[PDB]
Amino acid sequence: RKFFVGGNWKMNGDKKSLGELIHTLNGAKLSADTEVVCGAPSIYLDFARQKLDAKIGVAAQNCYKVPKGAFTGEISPAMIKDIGAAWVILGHSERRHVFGESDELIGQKVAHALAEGLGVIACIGEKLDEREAGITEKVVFEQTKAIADNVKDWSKVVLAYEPVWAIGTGNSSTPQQAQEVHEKLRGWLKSHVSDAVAQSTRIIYGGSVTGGNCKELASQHDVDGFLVGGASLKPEFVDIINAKH
Amino acid sequence: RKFFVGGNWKMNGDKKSLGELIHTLNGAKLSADTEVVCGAPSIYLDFARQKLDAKIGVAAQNCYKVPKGAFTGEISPAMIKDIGAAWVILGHSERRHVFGESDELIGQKVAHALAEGLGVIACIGEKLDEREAGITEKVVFEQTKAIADNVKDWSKVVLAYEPVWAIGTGNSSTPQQAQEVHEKLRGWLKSHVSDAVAQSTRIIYGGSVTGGNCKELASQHDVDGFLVGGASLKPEFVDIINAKH
Repeated sequence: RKFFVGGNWKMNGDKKSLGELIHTLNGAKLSADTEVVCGAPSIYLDFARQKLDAKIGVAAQNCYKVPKGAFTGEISPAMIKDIGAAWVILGHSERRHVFGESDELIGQKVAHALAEGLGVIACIGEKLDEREAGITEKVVFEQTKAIADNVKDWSKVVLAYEPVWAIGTGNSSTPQQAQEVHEKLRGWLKSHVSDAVAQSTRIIYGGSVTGGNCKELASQHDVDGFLVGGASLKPEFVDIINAKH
Repeated sequence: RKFFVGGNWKMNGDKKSLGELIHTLNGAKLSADTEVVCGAPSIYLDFARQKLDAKIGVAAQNCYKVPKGAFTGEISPAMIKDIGAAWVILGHSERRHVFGESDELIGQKVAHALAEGLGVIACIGEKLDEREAGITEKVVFEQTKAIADNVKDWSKVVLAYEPVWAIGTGNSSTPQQAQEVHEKLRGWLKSHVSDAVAQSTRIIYGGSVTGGNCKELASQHDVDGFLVGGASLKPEFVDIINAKH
């Protein structure tokens, strides 16, 4: 399983600052066997794919579930590929919990994105109240199933476990905490899809990943890399790409 | 009051087909006294502004309510300006009724967009069940109020009345239905803002505007132009821009 690091830029940047960000990435010393993907704001996807080195992938931060139609403000996979990008992040915590995106809708987006030839970083995660009541597993299993029912081919899917309480808070999951969820998620894929899919599917951690904490998380058996928010806008994104070196 | 025609491309097009659409519009004989604005998908906003002639405006189809932050999938007015565009469509029917955007959220977006220096096309409109229950006035007044509460300066605001039952359905408002509402909306601006704002604010109609029905809609005293969806993608958008001549 190849180590995978996505950078979710979220709603940040302009052409100048993202140009500097990209320029630094392009000239940085990166471990050759990290698969790197940068999720840019939709308004800069075209710019980002033109400027970023071709061996670094580009992800839309969201999309809708048909190629075209009367959905003011939405973009489709067809548009994302037209721009040269090959990934989309779906089901991100902010889409679910600020913008009310349901499991059903996310599963539809996953099915469509994959049929259109995109790769998907599919995000799941529990809220603090769910963790404390002891349902972490039931919650991420329910979310993963709603994704898995819409995945016919896992080659181009990466699951992203991000506890909601870890996103942007400075409170990352402990290495042990992430490992136990990733292990359970991989056991879920083994039981519900196949053994081949469990052993080949990347499950990446996200939630306040930094240069200072990435090494210990990445040495965990079932953590396959990271989805990185805040630190993806910083030079230390490079150290996270190189978390195993 | 200057006649105003916006075209909302919605989730349609790629670089090739929009490049063709833009080329035709650029070359078309357009009435010089029509203010024209095209609402491009976010992924193509930069491309659209490069390609469209400067006398045609470019609108984002939606935006968020702060300049930056942890809002995966969103774009800000600062990003819209960075790309050279000066408008945004807010509170569109699809945002409200497909994507659950509330009056309070649209209001905060309106305040922020205007403070950042954008123009806003603020959309309102009742649903079929609301019209059929005799409640049209109450719904559009409530919607208009939530916009007005967040507008200090109306110079760069256009109000767009688009009853939801007319959007995309082929079932336009009649000239008389539309006039009855526009007239009430203008009277609302008169009583709750000022006479000056009532006589100077464009209130445009939208909902299945076509080449064949636009002239009779535009000659109504209080219809000041159009927000055009599906016909914005066709040659007849030219005829709608020329509705007064």
